[PDB]
Amino acid sequence: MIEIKDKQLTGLRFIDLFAGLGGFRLALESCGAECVYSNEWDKYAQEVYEMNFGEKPEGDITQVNEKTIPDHDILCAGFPCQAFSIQGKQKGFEDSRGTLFFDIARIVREKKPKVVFMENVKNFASHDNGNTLEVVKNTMNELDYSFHAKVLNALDYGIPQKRERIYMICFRNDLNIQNFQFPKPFELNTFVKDLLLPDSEVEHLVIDRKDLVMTNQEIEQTTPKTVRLGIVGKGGSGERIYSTRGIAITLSAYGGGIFAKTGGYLVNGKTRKLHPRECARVMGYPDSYKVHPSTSQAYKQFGNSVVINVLQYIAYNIGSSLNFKPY
DNA sequence: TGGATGCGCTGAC
DNA sequence: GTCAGCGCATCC
Ligand SMILES: Nc1ncnc2c1ncn2[C@@H]1O[C@H](CSCC[C@H](N)C(=O)O)[C@@H](O)[C@H]1O
Repeated sequence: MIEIKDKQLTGLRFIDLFAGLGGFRLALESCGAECVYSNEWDKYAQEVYEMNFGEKPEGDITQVNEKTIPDHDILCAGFPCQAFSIQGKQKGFEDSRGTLFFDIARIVREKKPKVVFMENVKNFASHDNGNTLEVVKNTMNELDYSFHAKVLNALDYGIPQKRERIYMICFRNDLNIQNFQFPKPFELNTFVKDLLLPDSEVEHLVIDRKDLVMTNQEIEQTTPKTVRLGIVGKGGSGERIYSTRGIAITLSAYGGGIFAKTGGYLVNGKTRKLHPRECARVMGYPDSYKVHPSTSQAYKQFGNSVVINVLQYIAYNIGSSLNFKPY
């Protein structure tokens, strides 16, 4: 993540729905916001959350009375995506996990915050012939909010990862916010290579598979793009190797394959998957962030998480707007 | 709501 | 035909 000298969100309270690792909290708190509530039902996620912010998130959002939720200015919710993901079976709102946005909606209807900051995968924007994005949109509008949604690739904001996600920013209409803009992209100057830990700390992650079929030659110059170099097995998910001279591929939560959840990489003549700390770094997390003691759980958490930096800029712009109160 | 991993197949070139 | 995906299925 980056530092924010002008705390645009000072004075604003927010809530961390579907908390996870607390990505939205890190991003918003870096702008001065104060977290007044967090909700997450996963045990292990609650542990690492607690481990980094003290409090333990409340459970099942569907069993919480919106009226219980403390008052706030911004609602942060990066709801589930398996049901909207391109690799999932896209059952959408017909997935027991695809209806969480309606819980978010019933919390907004009641707590009427100034802003609703949401995040879900890229395929969410075009899922079910863009009918899904529209529901989320028309729902928000019906709730008397403006709907600003765009798909942003982390690689365009300083993080070497091709993580495309839809960010939906909503302002309560009485605020008449008319100048919100998504961060403008910039040149990437960091790649997988710059975030790796010393070889001495990742030998265990080394994978020597007799069925490695190096499909391409390693690249000399860095690039703001994923560069596949080889394959293991049938080269499905978790069976692809990339150049550390490029950017990393999207981290996943339930990912399989031998290079499960992070993908494989060619590092100093050897092939291995990323280490939890490297997953943190590739997600914009500061090295001060305490990752979960269970590496499997930690991989699942970073795969489900968000790229802080991207959230930071969007957050800076949300406040930058809220603050424009000319006479 | 455990950990590991082989795989299907849809989406946007 | 290419290739990447906050995933899914099945095993211990
Ligand atoms: N009914 C429910 N109640 C509370 N949390 C839920 C939930 N259903 C799913 N979740 C949580 O929703 C999260 C979605 S992934 C979001 C992660 C978050 N942005 C962070 O930065 O990492 C998961 O951690 C999942 O356990």
